[PDB]
Amino acid sequence: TWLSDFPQAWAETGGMGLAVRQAPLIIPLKATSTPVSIKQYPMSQEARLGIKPHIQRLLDQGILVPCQSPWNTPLLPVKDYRPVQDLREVNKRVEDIHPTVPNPYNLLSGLPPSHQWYTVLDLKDAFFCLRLHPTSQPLFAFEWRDPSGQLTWTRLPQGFKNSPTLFDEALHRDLADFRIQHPDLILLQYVDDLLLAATSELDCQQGTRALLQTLGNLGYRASAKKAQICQKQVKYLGYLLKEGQR
DNA sequence: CTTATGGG
DNA sequence: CCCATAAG
Repeated sequence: TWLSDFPQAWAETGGMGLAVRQAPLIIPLKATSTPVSIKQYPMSQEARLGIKPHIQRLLDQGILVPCQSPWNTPLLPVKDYRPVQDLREVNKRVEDIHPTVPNPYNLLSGLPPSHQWYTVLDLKDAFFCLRLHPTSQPLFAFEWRDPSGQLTWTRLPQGFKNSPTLFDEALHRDLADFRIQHPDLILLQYVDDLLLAATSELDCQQGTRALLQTLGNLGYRASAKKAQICQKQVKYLGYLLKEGQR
């Protein structure tokens, strides 16, 4: 199977990712920023029990760690429960970066009619593959209690305004060589959503093999369940790609 | 939860 | 102004 041939590349069989070639990210603050500590709105037991197993998994994974920080932002008390951190006051204090992720419309414009064999992959827990420098970790702290202390992220967090752009730029750096090694393939990147396009089913199969091997080696993980491999018809970024249309 | 937005 | 809505 595509599964069995590339155990390392799939989130299902390769374990949590970690982009080993990428330096831990340092997040520069605006020139006048100082830490803000927003109190945690009391959370119901129902919400707390719902959130708890997720927090424990992240701690087990090393993705969350205990800390003491002058920064604090709230977790949503009503967030099936998944914890959602309100990072808006942190976002306001972080220096802006240029938005380099192309809009899907423009991204798709670089897909030639010559290449009508497609593979679509989405990377699982993409942001969590990027390490955060210890100096930047305290920025993202929140409170956690089991009826008290803070935890923070050791990886690029959800809800942080620059995560999509920083991830897209990091993956571009990591996939630069693949592009050079396969000049006859088309590779479109939209943060964690990838489209590989080839001239033939054969080229697409071989290209897809190489891309999975490369992604796996670099520490990224693709969803095997959602993968669309070597089809002439795929769903990518809300479009149906068919017969060179869309 | 809080808050930014804008139709009505 | 009010609010439904969306989003962190």
